[PDB]
Amino acid sequence: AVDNKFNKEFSVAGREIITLPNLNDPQKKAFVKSLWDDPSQSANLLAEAKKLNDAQAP
Amino acid sequence: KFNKELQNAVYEILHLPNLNEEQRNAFFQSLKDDPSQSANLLAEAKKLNDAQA
Repeated sequence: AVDNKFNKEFSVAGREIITLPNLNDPQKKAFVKSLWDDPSQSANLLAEAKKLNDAQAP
Repeated sequence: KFNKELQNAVYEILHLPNLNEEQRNAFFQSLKDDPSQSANLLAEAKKLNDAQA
């Protein structure tokens, strides 16, 4: 049983999403829930959140 | 039955500024092992966060 340390990858990715200033509250919460459910996709999900954050810049 | 309490505790613990990543990892690992302690672990994380201001 390989343990990918996916929970620690969740905390690193979740911290990065919380610091994205242009996402709104439900957007951030949606990414966090997706990270928690499938932490194997932590890097893909952070990449999507950064794309969305950059697209919503003032 | 704790999907709201878990998601809330997870989201608030991520925001706590005074925690280190290892402490933050420990709470996440306990939440994944027993989500029924979401309120207790969140209260513990905030208390720990207040003591490390």
